[PDB]
Amino acid sequence: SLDRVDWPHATFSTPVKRIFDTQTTLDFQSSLAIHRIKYHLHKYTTLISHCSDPDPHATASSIAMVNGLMGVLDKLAHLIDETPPLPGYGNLACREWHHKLDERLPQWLQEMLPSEYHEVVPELQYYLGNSFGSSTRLDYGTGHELSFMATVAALDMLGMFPHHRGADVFLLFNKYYTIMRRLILTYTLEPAGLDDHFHLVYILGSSQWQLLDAQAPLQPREILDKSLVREYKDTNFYCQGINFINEVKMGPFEEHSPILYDIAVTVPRWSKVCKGLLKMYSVEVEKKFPVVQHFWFGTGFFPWVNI
Repeated sequence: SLDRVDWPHATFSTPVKRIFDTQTTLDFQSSLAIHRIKYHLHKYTTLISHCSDPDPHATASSIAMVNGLMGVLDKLAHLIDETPPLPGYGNLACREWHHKLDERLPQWLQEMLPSEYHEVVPELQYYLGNSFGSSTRLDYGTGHELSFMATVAALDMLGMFPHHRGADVFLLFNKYYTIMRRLILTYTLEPAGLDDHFHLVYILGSSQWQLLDAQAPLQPREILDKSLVREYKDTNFYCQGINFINEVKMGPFEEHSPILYDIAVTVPRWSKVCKGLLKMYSVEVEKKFPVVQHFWFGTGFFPWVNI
């Protein structure tokens, strides 16, 4: 099935590398793995379009395992000011951060999950542990972001998010993007293009407003305005991503983000931005060898099998 792991016929084991060449990039195109990723990408995008207006002060969901996952993310957050910038390209305190992360994270995910599900930790630990960038190269891109979506897809396949709402994906991904921005700045990470680091923010941000399109607080062309974008950054992912680019990049916008600029200037409806960016996702991340290279496969969540 695409939406559930067949519990408990299923077996979980340490994720392993599979994509290494061209033929293997297309084997991927017809694997249970890619179809599970795609199913969840579409589910989250759809769920979040019902949430044009999340509460920016919300701390909690009434879904237990969203709270659970927030906590593990909170624990990783405080891990940073225990691992302060060395000087220096990516900074090297990051290696230490990742090492502290890799040490404590299986413990954390055991605390987070009920007893029944503990065998799942080797696979979840890999997926969550690869969401925050590369230890050796010290960079962050769309493959790490994918692996944070892989993480939540995997909890979802275990039936941990029943009646998952748009507001629960905003909350989860919102905590996640606040940590990422925090990292990038603190440990000066390198770009691993639409955006130097991200691709889902914009699928999700444009989907938040795709159902209201004409009465959206902002139209696509309005994103070129720096201060309108400030006012909506807490409540809309698209603004949040563009507002980060404004703060970390110093050319005029057309110069440093030509692809986002060419979309703002040319796509008049949010439902169109979303679907365009979705199709780009298949090509610029799912069919891109330098990205999907480092997505590893286990036997339970995202298996290397046909059909």
